[PDB]
Amino acid sequence: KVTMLYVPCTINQVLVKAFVDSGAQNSIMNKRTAERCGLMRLVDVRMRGVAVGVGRQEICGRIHMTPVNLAGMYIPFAFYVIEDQAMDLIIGLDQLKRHQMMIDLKHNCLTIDNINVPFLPENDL
Amino acid sequence: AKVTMLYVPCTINQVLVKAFVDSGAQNSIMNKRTAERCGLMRLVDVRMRGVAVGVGRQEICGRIHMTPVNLAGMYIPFAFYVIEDQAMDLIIGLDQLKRHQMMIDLKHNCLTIDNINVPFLPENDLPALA
Repeated sequence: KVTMLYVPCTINQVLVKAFVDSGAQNSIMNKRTAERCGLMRLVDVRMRGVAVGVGRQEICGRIHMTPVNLAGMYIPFAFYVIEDQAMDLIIGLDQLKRHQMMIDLKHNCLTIDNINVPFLPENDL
Repeated sequence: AKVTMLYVPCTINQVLVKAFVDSGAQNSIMNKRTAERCGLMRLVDVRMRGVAVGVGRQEICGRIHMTPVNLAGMYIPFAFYVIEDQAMDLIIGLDQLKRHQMMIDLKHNCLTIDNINVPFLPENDLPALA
């Protein structure tokens, strides 16, 4: 078995191990990490309360923009916040395309422009 | 906006198939219909039927330990599970993305393996290739 794709980044200087998933239409951060980072009233509540997706999972709202630090590179980031999502942050196919990112597995990093951000080892779950 | 999801075309035993490129999927998986369509049932080892390794309720028809897949004009050895009713013909997971040291280049919209880039299929190509 292989280690899934995780990358380290600070969000308002709060380190998050983001899970990079090219099979996700949307980028998403759970409420617990949204609480830890400090972004709980930047939310644009347009999908809360009666979330029309018929699940248990409630959508807190939508952070339109907050800066993310990938090894010194600062990027405008956008994503959804959900209450009972088990992972800190999802880097969706949206952000992966918008910032024209490259999932490199021969060199094993997420390459953005000239900034290579290695993937985390197995000892880091 | 909702972005196009990532698919590449390829062939297994002369037969044309489109493959979903999922960096969050730990396993490569092919539906029963496709392997039947590609003549791969005889290769399906049925010793591991009824197991589940994933998140979901996963119940496989078996595992294909090696089949040649012509991706990027190169013959590339794949291994994947076979599961009867899966919406998607073929999923390229993180096992094979890593096994063949692939590159998912969303700047120039292509899948790079060796010196060859397969461009991701355009949105209007997805729901017509079988």
